[PDB]
Amino acid sequence: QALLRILKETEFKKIKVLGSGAFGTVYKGLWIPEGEKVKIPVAIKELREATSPKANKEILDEAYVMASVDNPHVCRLLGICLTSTVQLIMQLMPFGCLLDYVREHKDNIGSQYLLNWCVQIAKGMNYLEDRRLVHRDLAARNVLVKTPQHVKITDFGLAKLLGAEEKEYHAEGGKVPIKWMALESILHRIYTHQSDVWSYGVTVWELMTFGSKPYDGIPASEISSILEKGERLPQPPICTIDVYMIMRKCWMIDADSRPKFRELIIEFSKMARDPQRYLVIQGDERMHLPSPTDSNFYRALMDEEDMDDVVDAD
Amino acid sequence: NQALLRILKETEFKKIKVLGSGAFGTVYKGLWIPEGEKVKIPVAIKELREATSPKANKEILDEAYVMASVDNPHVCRLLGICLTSTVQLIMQLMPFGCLLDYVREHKDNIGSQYLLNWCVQIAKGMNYLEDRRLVHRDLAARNVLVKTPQHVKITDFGLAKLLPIKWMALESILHRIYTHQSDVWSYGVTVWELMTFGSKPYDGIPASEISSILEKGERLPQPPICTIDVYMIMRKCWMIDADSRPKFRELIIEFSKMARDPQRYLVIQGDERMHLPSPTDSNFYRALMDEEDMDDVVDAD
Ligand SMILES: *CCC(=O)Nc1ccc(OC)c(Nc2cc(-c3[nH]c(SC)nc3-c3ccc(F)cc3)ccn2)c1
Ligand SMILES: *CCC(=O)Nc1ccc(OC)c(Nc2cc(-c3[nH]c(SC)nc3-c3ccc(F)cc3)ccn2)c1
Ligand SMILES: [Cl-]
Ligand SMILES: [Cl-]
Repeated sequence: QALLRILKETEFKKIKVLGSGAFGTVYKGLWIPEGEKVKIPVAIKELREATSPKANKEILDEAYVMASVDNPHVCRLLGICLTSTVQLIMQLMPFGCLLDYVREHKDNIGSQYLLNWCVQIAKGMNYLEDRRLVHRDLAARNVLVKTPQHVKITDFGLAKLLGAEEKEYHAEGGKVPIKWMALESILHRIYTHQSDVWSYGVTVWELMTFGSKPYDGIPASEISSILEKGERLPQPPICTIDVYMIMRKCWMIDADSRPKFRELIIEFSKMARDPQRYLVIQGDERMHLPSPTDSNFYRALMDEEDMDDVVDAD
Repeated sequence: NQALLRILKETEFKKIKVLGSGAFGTVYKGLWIPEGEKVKIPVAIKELREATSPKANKEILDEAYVMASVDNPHVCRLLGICLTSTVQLIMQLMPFGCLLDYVREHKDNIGSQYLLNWCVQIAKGMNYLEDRRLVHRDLAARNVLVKTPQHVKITDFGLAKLLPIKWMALESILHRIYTHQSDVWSYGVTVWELMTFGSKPYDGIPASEISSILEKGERLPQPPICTIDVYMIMRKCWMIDADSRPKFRELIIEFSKMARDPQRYLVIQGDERMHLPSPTDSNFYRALMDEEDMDDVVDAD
């Protein structure tokens, strides 16, 4: 009901393009509330069009679901405007997406951050599973940085909302994240919590490689074949076997032998209490989590929502 | 807790726009840039007017630690300091500005629910300070900030004695004594500022004379939109006997009861349309701009 605000074009304006993806383009926007003199920064995503004649009531029905997620590590859909285009509004994250972030800070990112991000993504996915929601497009590009200490999963439900043609399954770099999908999703369009776990495995690989592209050079139309031959992403240079073993367990053919998200929370949290034993990174001692003074300052300005503490080295 | 006050360097922030001035200094909109990042985070900066020596900065710094230690949804927390030649204080930017200029700009477009809820929230904020045995000394409509129209916060705590006759209690004018009950006096003047949509108290009466007219029993007039039950509360805050003025705890309860029957205690033209936002609008505001936890506001019955 009340969790989702219906906007009109008169009360917001796209100000500047931030990025473009398969689901649409994201603009920095301004909400201009009824009868006020302020401009509030917002993020606006104008979606490309769904491959299905989507009734507005069922666009709104999906959006209410998206507006109902209440968890520190999943972004909640705040508003929608249904005109010629479908435009979604939510809180602007000035730090951008986690894939761009790890690429840009490749040389100054330590084990404590990498492992805590793992935990927080797993926490956000565990929430979705408890709500019986399947993301279908979990990836590092779909994790946003609210602060460097706080990441949140975005864009859930949009894969099932917009769908995709069958041509973009059998084609290179399109609207279907073939190289992030479990084999059963590629072959049969089967999407469960356990194939979200597969995508979580690929997401962790992106982070541990500081933003490498998975299976680069192998055409997307061939990924289904190499997966059935047993080929998987290689062990990132900074990962001990403990971390690589978890990754490979997520890419097992039999879905129900993959780990559960709740298990992944527990093991990545264990590893975050002694991060130097599980990731080998040069200069890792010259990189720490923020001090208490710095986290209190970050939170009071920009991140006031309830959140569990980051897992620190004992 | 020394970890509640960040010591800023000049290199990591910049003043962008002037937002206003005050008895204590000049207020800027600024941008904080964290080290190693490329983002620009808006902040409010207050630059004090007088320059200070190292010995004077030590007294300022320890007072700042107390300001940084206030934690309540209706009192603004001091977040940082930069000890230059001329001191600068940093807190979170309240984009809707100060309530004084807000009510002046929205004169005949503010419903009764907003006014009474602002009085509840201000009282809650002062009651927190009293509970911590902290005296504001400069409560006024210009020192209540608007985070959202539904959420206001007292600012500038502790600045007064660290470094407003027509807001002060008689005992403070005559003998420079400041107590929680003198804060209650200025609460009444603040409520008077709100109800007249930002009129100037005791207009055209020189500050040198306020002492003497108060002695003779002259008090600010009944605002036109106020029922006599609102005005009597205000009148109780301006009694010469400090301890028979209302207590901040009692004001929360009184205005909250009134906030549930808002149109019987304030009579406003066109009030049948200025209701506080639906749950939908209020959820939007909070997820977008105001994620801190705060008790619900008092809606009608
Ligand atoms: C990883 C790619 C990316 O999103 N980069 C990026 C660059 C600049 C930015 O502004 C500071 C942001 N902020 C941001 C983005 C989003 C968002 N990102 C995506 S990519 C799949 N999709 C969205 C989005 C926006 C609005 C909605 F209603 C739903 C989804 C969201 C908030 N802040 C990011
Ligand atoms: C009535 C005057 C006023 O404050 N106006 C105003 C106009 C625009 C604004 O943002 C768009 C804000 N936001 C704001 C103001 C302040 C602040 N006001 C004062 S008046 C004496 N003092 C402060 C302040 C700033 C920083 C500190 F560390 C302490 C006190 C604070 C936050 N947002 C206001
Ligand atoms: Cl996208
Ligand atoms: Cl001032």
